[PDB]
Amino acid sequence: MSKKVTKEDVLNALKNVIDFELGLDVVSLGLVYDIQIDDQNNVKVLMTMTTPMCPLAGMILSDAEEAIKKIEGVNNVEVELTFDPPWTPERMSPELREKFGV
Repeated sequence: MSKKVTKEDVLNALKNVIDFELGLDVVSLGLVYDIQIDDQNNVKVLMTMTTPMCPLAGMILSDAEEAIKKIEGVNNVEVELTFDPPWTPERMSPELREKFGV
């Protein structure tokens, strides 16, 4: 547009970040619930993890945020961590439900 980031870009930016445990990106894992961007390019996301575990959780949070702040428009970054709801293991490719055993 001019200086107006969108959820479309935020997803496609996040497709870069791959969790060294899993070997897929967060859009592949389908994690991301909401994505809203204000007129002030406050990129806000309701992204969550699968589990409150991970192998290096904090680093993975910061890696998603890394891709998000690399959008060159992304003035501010309102990364919530909504851990309350049950994510969904079938969000991944169906090939990987076969692979992992879901």
